[PDB]
Amino acid sequence: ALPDVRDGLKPVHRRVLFAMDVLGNDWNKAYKKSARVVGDVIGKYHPHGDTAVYDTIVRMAQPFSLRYMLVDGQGNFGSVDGDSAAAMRYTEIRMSKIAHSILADLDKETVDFVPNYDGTEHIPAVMPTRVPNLLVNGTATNIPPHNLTEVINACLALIDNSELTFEEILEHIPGPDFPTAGIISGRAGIEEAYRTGRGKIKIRARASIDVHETTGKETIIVHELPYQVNKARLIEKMAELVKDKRLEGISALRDESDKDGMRMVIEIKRGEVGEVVLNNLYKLTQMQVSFGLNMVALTNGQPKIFNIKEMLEAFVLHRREVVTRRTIFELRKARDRAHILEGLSIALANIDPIIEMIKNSNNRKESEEKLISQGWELGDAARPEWLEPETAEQAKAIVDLQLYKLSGMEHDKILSEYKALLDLIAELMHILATPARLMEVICEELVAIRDEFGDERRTEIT
Amino acid sequence: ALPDVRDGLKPVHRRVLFAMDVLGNDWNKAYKKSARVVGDVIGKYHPHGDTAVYDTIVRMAQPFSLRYMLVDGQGNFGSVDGDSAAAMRYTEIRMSKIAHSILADLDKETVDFVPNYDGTEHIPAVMPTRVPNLLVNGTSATNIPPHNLTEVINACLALIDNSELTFEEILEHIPGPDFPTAGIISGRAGIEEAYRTGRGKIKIRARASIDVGKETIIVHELPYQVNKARLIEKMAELVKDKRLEGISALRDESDKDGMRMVIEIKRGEVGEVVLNNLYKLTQMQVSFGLNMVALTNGQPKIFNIKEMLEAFVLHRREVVTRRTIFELRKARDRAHILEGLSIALANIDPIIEMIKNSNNRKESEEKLISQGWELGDAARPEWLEPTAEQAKAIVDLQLYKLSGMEHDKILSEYKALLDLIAELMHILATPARLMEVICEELVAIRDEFGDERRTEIT
Repeated sequence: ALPDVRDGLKPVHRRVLFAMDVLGNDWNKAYKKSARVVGDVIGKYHPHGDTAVYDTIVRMAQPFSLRYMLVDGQGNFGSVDGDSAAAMRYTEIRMSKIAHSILADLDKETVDFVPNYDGTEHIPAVMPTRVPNLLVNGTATNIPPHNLTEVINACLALIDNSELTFEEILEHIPGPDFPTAGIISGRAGIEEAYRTGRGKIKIRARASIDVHETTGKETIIVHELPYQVNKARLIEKMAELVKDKRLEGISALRDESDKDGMRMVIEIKRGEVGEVVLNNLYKLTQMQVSFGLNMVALTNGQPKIFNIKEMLEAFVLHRREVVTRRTIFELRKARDRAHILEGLSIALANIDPIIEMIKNSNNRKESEEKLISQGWELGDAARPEWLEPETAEQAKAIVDLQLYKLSGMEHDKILSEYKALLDLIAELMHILATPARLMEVICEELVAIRDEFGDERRTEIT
Repeated sequence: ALPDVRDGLKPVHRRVLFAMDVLGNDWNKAYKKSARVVGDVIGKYHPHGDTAVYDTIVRMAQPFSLRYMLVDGQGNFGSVDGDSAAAMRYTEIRMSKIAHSILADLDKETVDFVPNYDGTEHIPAVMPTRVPNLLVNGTSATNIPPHNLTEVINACLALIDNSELTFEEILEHIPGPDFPTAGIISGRAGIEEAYRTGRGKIKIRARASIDVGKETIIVHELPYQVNKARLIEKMAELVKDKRLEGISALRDESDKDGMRMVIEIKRGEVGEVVLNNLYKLTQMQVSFGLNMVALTNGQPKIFNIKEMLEAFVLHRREVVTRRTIFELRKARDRAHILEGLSIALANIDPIIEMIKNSNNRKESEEKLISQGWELGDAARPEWLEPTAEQAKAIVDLQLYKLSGMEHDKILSEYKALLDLIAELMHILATPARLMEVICEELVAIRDEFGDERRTEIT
């Protein structure tokens, strides 16, 4: 499968995340065992028995895999050395802070829900992301990760001026940014893939030469490797090139890497040239690789090659749709709550005669009719739309009202809210009526996420 | 692992049934996909990418596996011919009726719960089973064969009327196992040795008839646990290598409604002798080693049948006593709220006024427990001095409850709850009255689930 261009996810990815959201498996709350989440996924959404689900969980918690993890996990989840994560019975998991911004407003009829494999539960067909995840974590296809700050910037620049040229896009996004860092060098390959959808670049490892102060001996220290390069396979390919005399000048190889940092160690035979050895390392091993940017995603059920402006367009169109649906929904809800409070405020303004008719009725069904059949004394854009020019719904709210509601501040609470709901409806319609207030809301959301999640660039571009 | 001697279940058995009960997968309601149950078990009570769980589920639903099925399934769950079940995403499940009887009163603090693999969830250590599942459904080391529910229940009634019940008297109610697959047992000594000791060996024959024109052997039922497909092919190998006598042909004409293995006899050469070399060279006859072991306080143990009935009845003594303690305590509290609700009513209009005249709910309450109203013993909760709680039930009572017949139902319930706590006391104080309730229960499952003996003992 291919991921959706709007939220950047594949079906299994959403099923996992939605499951964690339904479980209250939040970033503030206590970690839950991975098994638990795998259980609800298999149970309600991916009825299979594989390790697709677990692998998906594992992949989303690896900092060397995602430029912005979606899963905050504790325990053994593998390494750049390619070792495996421990069993689902032994890893703890929970959503990451940024993952919630991808699920924001799921409860406000923002995206279409579909039925699950048996028709007893439903799943969003797409996430209401405030984050341009597809570009940011990257993803036939081969889209590399990017920097959240740069992408939001392009997004803002794009809302302020839709005629944005590719050249301007590049001032904002100079190129990819891997979680793994490194150095990109294929500068025209970047623009190539941005205007076209297809390009090829060179990713190089970061390395420095130390000179031992007393022996003058040289050592090369590899700090950063290119995206996806297995560190241990790389030291093996290196040991080999030394064995076959295909790589001269090295007297010793060691990994001294940590849970805290990478430290590959390549000793330089006395007299040989550090720089030259480094240059030969870059020609014979995965110290250097090619990356083919081939940017395909599903737009409206179909594979498509995208240029970078289109990717930015898709994300922004999707934000217009989610914010619009969100506001439609909030306005319907506010009118329904306003209608019930109103019905309770005249009820509370004459609570004593209201007391009988409850006394004089022989069941609850019939109590109510004495309220829809007699007409009450007292003491518009806020009317629900399902509401006829003249109800049962209100009487349910009175007849089912708790005795303690007559209390002084309760009364005052059910009418400040009522009153506050009338400002809400007013505010809500401005936003829907006015294209500008709406884009303004979208712009504050983008600035908000850029503020909370924006970070430095990691990969250097030469 | 071994099964608990009280409910006859192993941890996963119990973990699976508890999941279905919690999930509302009742014998009554719509079938759920097995995968919904499997996933719940794995995530909440048994974290393994095994098939132990799905496997536990399929076995519980095979009429040929269990004498009294614990799961009612729809879809392909295998067959006596050895087919696999269909995948868990295609098969449907629900607890069988008798299953609710093994779980009855898990809601009334009858059994000790316990932490699951992490904290976060709790699960029963045993089921409050009104069914002696250990014997009735048996267990597979350990190797306890199934038995007839009607026979075991009677062995229990008898044990209740006389705890000096002899082994000899037990044999009259339970002459031996009763497999879901019928068949014929031979060798009574094995049965008596095993019942008295915990270890015995018996022989289990298929039931076949010989039709007398030549002769043909018709097999109607096979010994327990033998695969029909493996068997016919075994017979075919024997006749093809000429290691087995006068058989002109063999067909399996078994269908949805019953078994019919047919073996035709060459021409004379007599079927009574072919049947015999057939019992001797194939799974037409198999032997069964009774080894009745189970846990009791942890720790395996070899049990004699009397000890098994004693364990089950004793467990019923504990469950019912606790269930009654719970009901009594629960009925005192409920009755204490309804008596209040009744004094708030028929003294209402004034009550209205208090909540009226208060800037809060906590203060409405306080002026309920700072008044003595007007009106209009062994039924009182034990934390009650000679009420605040009753007034929480007032302050939060819904307006429509001041209605004519809502008014009559809190009063009716009150009264009816007074007779129930009285009955509840009679049972807790009188040992004999408690044993009556147990007998009433055994008779009840026996009348609903007891059935005809299937296996013949010779």
